[PDB]
Amino acid sequence: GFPRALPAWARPDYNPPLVE
Repeated sequence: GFPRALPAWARPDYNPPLVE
């Protein structure tokens, strides 16, 4: 983990958008 730039996908409690 770096101090600069923080992704959204970079959160274990957050899942990516999927369509089934």
